[PDB]
Amino acid sequence: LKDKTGRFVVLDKNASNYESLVDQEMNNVYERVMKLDPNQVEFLQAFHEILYSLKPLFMEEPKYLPIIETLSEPERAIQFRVCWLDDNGVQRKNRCFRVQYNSALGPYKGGLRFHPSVNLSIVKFLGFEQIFKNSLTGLSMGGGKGGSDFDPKGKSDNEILKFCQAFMNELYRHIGPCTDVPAGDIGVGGREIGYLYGQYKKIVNSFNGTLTGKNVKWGGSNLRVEATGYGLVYFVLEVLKSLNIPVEKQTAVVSGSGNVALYCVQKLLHLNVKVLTLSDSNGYVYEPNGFTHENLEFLIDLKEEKKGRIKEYLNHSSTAKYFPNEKPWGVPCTLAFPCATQNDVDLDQAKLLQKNGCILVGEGANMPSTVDAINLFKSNNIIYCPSKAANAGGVAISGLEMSQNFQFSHWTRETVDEKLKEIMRNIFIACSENALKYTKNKYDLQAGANIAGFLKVAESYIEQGCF
Amino acid sequence: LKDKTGRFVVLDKNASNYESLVDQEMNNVYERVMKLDPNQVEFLQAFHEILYSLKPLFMEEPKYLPIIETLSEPERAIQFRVCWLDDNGVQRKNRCFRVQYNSALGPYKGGLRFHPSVNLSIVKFLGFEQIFKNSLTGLSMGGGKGGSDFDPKGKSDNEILKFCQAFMNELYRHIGPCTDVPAGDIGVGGREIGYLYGQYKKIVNSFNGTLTGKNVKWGGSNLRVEATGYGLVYFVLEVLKSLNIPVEKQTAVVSGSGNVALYCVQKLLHLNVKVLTLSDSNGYVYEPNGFTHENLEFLIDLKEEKKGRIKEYLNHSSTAKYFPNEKPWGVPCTLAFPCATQNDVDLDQAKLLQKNGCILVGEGANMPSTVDAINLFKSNNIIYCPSKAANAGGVAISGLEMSQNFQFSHWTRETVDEKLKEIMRNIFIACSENALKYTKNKYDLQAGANIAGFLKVAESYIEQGCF
Amino acid sequence: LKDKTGRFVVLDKNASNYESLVDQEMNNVYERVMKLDPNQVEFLQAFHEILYSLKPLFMEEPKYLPIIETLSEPERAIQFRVCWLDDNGVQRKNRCFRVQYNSALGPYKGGLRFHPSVNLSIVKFLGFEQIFKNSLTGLSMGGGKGGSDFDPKGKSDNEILKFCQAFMNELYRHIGPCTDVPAGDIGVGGREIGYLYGQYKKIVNSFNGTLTGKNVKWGGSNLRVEATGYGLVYFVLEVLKSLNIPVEKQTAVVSGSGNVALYCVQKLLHLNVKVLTLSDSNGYVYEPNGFTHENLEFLIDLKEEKKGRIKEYLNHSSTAKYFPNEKPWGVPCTLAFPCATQNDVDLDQAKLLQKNGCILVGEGANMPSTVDAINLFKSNNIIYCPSKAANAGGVAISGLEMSQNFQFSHWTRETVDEKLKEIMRNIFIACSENALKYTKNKYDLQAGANIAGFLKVAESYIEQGCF
Amino acid sequence: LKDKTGRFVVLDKNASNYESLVDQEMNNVYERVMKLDPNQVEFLQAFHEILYSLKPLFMEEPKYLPIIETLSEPERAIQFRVCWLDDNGVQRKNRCFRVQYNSALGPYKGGLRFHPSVNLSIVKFLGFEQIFKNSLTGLSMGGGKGGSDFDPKGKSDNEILKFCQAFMNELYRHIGPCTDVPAGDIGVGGREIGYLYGQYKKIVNSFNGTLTGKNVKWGGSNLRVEATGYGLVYFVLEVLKSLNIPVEKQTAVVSGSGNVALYCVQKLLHLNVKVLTLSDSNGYVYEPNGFTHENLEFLIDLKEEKKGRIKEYLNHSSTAKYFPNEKPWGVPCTLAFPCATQNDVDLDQAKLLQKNGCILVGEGANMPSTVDAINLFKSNNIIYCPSKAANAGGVAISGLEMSQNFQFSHWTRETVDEKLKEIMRNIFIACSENALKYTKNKYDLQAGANIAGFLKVAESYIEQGCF
Repeated sequence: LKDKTGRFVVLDKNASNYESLVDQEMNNVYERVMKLDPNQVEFLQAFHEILYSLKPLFMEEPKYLPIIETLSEPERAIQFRVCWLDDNGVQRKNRCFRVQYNSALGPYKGGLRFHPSVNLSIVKFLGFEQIFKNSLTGLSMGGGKGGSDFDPKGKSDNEILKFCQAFMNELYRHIGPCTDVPAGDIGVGGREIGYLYGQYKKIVNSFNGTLTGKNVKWGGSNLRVEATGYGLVYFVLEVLKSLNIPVEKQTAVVSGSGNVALYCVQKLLHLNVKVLTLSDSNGYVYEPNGFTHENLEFLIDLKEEKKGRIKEYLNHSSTAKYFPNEKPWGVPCTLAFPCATQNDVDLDQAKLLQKNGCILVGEGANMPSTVDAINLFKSNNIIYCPSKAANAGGVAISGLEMSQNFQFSHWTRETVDEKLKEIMRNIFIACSENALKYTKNKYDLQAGANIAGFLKVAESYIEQGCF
Repeated sequence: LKDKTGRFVVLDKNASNYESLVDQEMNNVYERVMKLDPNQVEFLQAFHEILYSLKPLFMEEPKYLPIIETLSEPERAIQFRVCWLDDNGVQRKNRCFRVQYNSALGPYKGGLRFHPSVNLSIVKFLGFEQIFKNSLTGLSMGGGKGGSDFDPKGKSDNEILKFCQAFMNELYRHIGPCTDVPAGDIGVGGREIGYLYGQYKKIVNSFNGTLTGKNVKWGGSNLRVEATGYGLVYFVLEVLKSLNIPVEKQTAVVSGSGNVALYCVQKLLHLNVKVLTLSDSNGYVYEPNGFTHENLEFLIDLKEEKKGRIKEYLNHSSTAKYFPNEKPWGVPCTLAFPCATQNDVDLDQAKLLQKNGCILVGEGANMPSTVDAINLFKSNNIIYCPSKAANAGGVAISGLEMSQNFQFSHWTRETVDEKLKEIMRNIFIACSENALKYTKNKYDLQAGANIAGFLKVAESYIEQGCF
Repeated sequence: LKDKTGRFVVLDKNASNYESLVDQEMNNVYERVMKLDPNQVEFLQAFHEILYSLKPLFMEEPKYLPIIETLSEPERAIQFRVCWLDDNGVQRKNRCFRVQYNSALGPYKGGLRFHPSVNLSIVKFLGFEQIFKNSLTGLSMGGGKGGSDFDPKGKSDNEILKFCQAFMNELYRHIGPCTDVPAGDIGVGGREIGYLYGQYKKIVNSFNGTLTGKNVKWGGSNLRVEATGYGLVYFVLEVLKSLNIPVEKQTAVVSGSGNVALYCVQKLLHLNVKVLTLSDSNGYVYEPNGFTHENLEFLIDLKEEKKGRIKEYLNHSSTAKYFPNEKPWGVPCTLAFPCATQNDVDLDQAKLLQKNGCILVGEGANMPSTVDAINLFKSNNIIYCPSKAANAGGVAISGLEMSQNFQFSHWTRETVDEKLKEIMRNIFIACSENALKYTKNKYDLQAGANIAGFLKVAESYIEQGCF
Repeated sequence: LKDKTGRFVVLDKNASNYESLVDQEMNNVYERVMKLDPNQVEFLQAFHEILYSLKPLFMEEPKYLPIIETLSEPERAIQFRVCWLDDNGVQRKNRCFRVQYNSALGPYKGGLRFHPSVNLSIVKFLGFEQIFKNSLTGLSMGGGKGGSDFDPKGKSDNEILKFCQAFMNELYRHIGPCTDVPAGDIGVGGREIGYLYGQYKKIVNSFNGTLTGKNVKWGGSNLRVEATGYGLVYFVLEVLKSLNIPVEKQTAVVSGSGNVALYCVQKLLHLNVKVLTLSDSNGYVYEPNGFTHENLEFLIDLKEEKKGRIKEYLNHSSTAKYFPNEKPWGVPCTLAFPCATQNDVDLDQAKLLQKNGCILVGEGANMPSTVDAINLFKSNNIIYCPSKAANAGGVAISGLEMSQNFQFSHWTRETVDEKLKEIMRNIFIACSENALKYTKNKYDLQAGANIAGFLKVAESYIEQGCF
């Protein structure tokens, strides 16, 4: 009837109709959550997603049923008003958030998002998954998220600043080095974090690592930009190594042109992998013979350094070719690296990839593969690497940024990279064993990432008592 | 094109189309507001409701359109999880809130409510109105509302303590003497305020007036239980005077058994007003000749004090009579005091009292009359007393308590009442003046209230700057 | 050799040479003071000035020489940079200050001044005098002055907001309800105090009386605009009484248009005193017969309220007359109220009023009379009312506001005035008593003021210990 | 007459009757201490113990006489009431402590003890010796201690929790990462510290190393459990190595069955030492041919993992034999490791050990050897290892836990162990030289531990001034 603590009700695993008890309870867990937040579509969907993914574990430790239902409720969610003067003198208003989700494993860690479509649900959605992503890095980090429906597009620097100072004029009172360390995300890059940190240090009068993603000149870490892109390739190399699949005999197709796709390709080239593409929301580019370090240098320190359109890539490669309004998925590969947007890969695209020889998918972006696409991948014996695990390197460097701020140190690029490789190996190791242990599959990384990331946060929550 | 401040956009009170723009831009303000909170039903209603009632004020001053739109958004809105052990030792969870709405006229003020029904929409609706209501008192009280979806019914006294301490372990960091002074409400009674004040003092190690509604032995104030009902009568007694209508010559049908009703009657009788009824969820009693001090006394000091039922009254008043599940609104009168529930009075009822000489409705509860009845009444020239005013006495004493804790003092029952009678008289003057000035009705108290409650707030906001 | 405390060195009031030592050691105290701040011209002047005026007090008590020397040094003096964006988007800079001078009788009290002329010397001079001036009020107010070399003239309302918020982002950490209560002054008006109070409340998240001079809707106090002028008359009206000179039988020439003058007149007329003049930078108007309530009214509610010029008065008083760039000091009188600028009255002017029956000078502004004129007046037995006293009403209401915010209360216009009239009467008693006791003049109010302002401070300091 | 600082009186070492001056002064030091706390038996005894132990040093640096008398007085001792609800709803009460003894070398470090017999004296007793133990680790740690007369035995988990949350509900305000870092002890194991940390993080809203002994999942260190047991063997290996006594030719007898005895034996086996026993408060177990890694695995992960009685050991070893109601001391050995309770080894037991060949005693527990037993050991040329030094490894890992929390790192088990070996070597080196230098004995570790541990704390106290 109850676990060792007595605070939690067991679901008698030796009853005659156990599985039905679990299923029906999982269902009541979802029904109550749904009722708490009926119209938070993005949130309810991510919860339902993890919830049922964990079923193998619930069958095992039913005590984790009451727990996940509770952890799905932010320890603290703060919504605040923020007013700022536009460059015309007109006073403006934006809705802001900062969901301090979980604090069992360490200070709340989660980025900030300034985007017209930001809202409670979506912030709660990124925050809930941020928990398990942070848990997987092995480091000491909780889970948070926040942002504003403030649209940076079309704004002067002076406006991004005033809004950044206004935002922190409220946010600071809820964050700190050992409380909640926000980071960047869509809308918040180095510039924003520079103004956010500036305002913070100005009000609180302290120079610390309350924000990650900072400039190497005042607290930042090396590899701050290559982290995600590298972690991704490291995670896939780790999967490839365990199956004994020669990495230098693989062909990769990558989408996106951000810092994730850019450095994924850079690490891919270093490992001697042939990269055939990169892409823009307008179209994708193709290099017949594969990409080059030089080519990647054009794309990088120009169509991100100047912010052009991947089309300009043609002014550098007479051998390249652009495809207006298309994704790279029709290009045969063994490795697919979705580093663009949400729902980048759909059903038909997973079919092309499937019939073209694709053997593994590395999620570079946030849930790039559609729900039907994942199913197609898993059903066709194609290794699926979960965002939570494969692109966790971006969060790892974050923790390493704090570690360097706490130690009042600044490690070399090589030291940080070595740690990023061992962290990514630890993540693959945790996802394999939990997957094998709970689904007997072993390469069902989606179940493994969720189980490992949840088990650590839950045991800890129980250990820390009622709160 | 802009106001003196050049921060808001003025509509141009001297353009041909003008009156249409005040109608469209208002429609526009409710648009964005609605798209922001698509499903906060109760919230959008109290907003739209105040929005349109204020058209008389926008007509003169259109600068107030951009403002109400900004003030509709809580300056801060904290949602938090709370876990407590129940009596069986099982760990429980509950969602909690504290919407700090506006702090222009003073610290955030507002009670907490623990009802299974509570949620953000409800809290915001109750919270938004708190602003203006607290504005009409004339004291320095900002607006705010709090609470949890926690249900006391069924809980032991020990459980309500465990929950209150758990509640405060999170809420203490967001409230304070000059920051947020929560109060009691539905679910939070003198006990719950005592248990919360207990945890607050234990953690923060400070004895002060962070909460109003405390026992008189440690911060409480005399007239705490009668302030609302008292002021309701004091407000009407003030409305009648300006009309030269002898208060001691009217008949009053009144609904309730809470403090609002139980003392509305106690003051009505003290002025020689004959009260024929008193209500309860199951029914309403009746006194042909009228209630006696001793009659009202048995009731008060016994049904509520012993928490029985209004029926039992028939064990004292062999003269009285019960009327199984019925609303007193039938019995004819001159002064009707709705003090039971929201929409206590519907339309048909508004028709009964209408055809029986009911000359003044004096709300004693939270929005007692339906959107219809208010129109019916207002359509037949029946004095309609706006909740924000008539029952403001509850908040009136709330700040008098603050004043007394702040002065490390404790006033006589007499002093408090004199200051109370005085406030309500000013509440009458503002509503009246304003009504006359903006709607030429002078007794369109529903408008006087909004226009006066919102003004002190809006000007102050403008004077305080962009925050 | 030493005082009761054995911490200071006593000169020996019974040594032959003694009177020389009090003259040398004083000369010595100004030496070190001067060598410390070699170029703070204004500062060294207010110090040397107070230093020597206090010789009557040292004569009896030489322990006070070491003390004044120590109190001449601010307990704390914060200087800070402030950067704000101007309307063109250009980033601007300004030096700022907050000299917390003495906290013996209470928290630090003193306005802020934003004038291109502001600097440490000026702030210290204004700040030093604030001490004693705030000492004579009898309230619990320590001394302090603040400000910036920032110039509002030419700035938009938006710019004054951006600067005020920037100002407070630094100043909030150094001020507070019971630490430092800044106020308005030249450059900081009800608007700037509103914009500063806005930022202070936004950052600290506390509604309180950290600043005096707030709007009445959120902390302000009645008689805020008249306190200074009022008390000036109330002080003189008090001086005359002790002399048995009928206030309603004198003629008064007065300079100004600020609140000090505009209401000095309003009270002078209310007591039936005939005021023939009112001044302005460009000139001074004249009423042969005297100003009328309606006359003074047009002026006040129109020239200052509409910020025009005293000339325009001739668009109401066809009886009056303007006197192009001239000081009213000519027109003969019995009571002259200098309330325009420093050194408003020179020597020659002090000769005109001298030969015309001017029997009492009553300073209404910051040091209005020249070192000469004071001597001239004092040399011809003309009652000289020390700025520190006559215009202390401004500070008087400053602390009444604090009292009111502290008591979460708001007094009537009547109450405040009665307490005001009362303070000024005590201010008269202290100065008088002291004057008589130390200089046998009883009407050497200039000395009475210093000796009484400094004493409450110095004794308190000694009683408080070595800090 | 006085040291270099002048704040301390010397005891002229060149006087004719110096030794008598010192003895008599040491005596006055004890007489005044005794009088301050007449009935704190445990405290007075530990003080007297160190005091006279240090005499060699006092003869040397008499300046340390006034100092030890002062350091014997807690910089701060806080006693607090703690109320909590038992599982029956009945409110309960317990007396709690937290003696923040010394802060010269770093943040107060000392465990918490929940035991029916806890009281000021005993807490002060553990705190006073904790100082010198911490000083010896070489790390930066002060000395503290605390606990409650709260009896954990017979309590539900839910009760240990409520009491743990109640305890911290007061304690938190006095502790912090850089102020006071409590740890575990009798009554407080991992479970308690888990609930103590949980409550702390909940109230203060910070994730830091305010408590050591945490779970490796949220801040803990590897070796957290093996530390004391290992440090002990390392310290003895270090002593053995310096005498050139082959460690793999020794025979050890161990008492206790806790984490100290368990891992002492584990390290002993690794070093190839023959272990013959372990024990329970009921009786001791004996392995004829010595213990095995496997055997130790039964005892360990079972009679500590399940918490049985060392008697059950027989269900695993057909070769073992239990001895009801006896201690291991009658078993011949060269090495004796008292890891049980206070006063474990008595006079007769030290005689058996003595006549049986014992050459060294390693104090695993707190003062296990009786006072007569130590004398017998020292008088018979038997190496006596002081609790303060030999079992200091348990405190060392503690400091390493903080170091890992500050660096936001998590070192491997091998890195922590290496540091534990060097720390234990540094301790032996400090105890040898100070012993040799002050008693010419060299292996009078009891004098050395006390001298070294005191010299560092005292020089520092002087360096830091009067407080």
